[PDB]
Amino acid sequence: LAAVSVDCSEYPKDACTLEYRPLCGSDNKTYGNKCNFCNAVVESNGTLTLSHFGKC
Repeated sequence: LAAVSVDCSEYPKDACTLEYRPLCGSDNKTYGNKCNFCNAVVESNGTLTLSHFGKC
């Protein structure tokens, strides 16, 4: 059932990516890059999980 996830076990990071990669968290949280998402994960005590890739 779409069991994937991006690396976010090194945040918060003092940088970001220029590339564009839309993600969709389990909370229906759509992000632009794994950078923003990662920040969301760490921000969410690292409880936030990636539901899938690309815009929700």
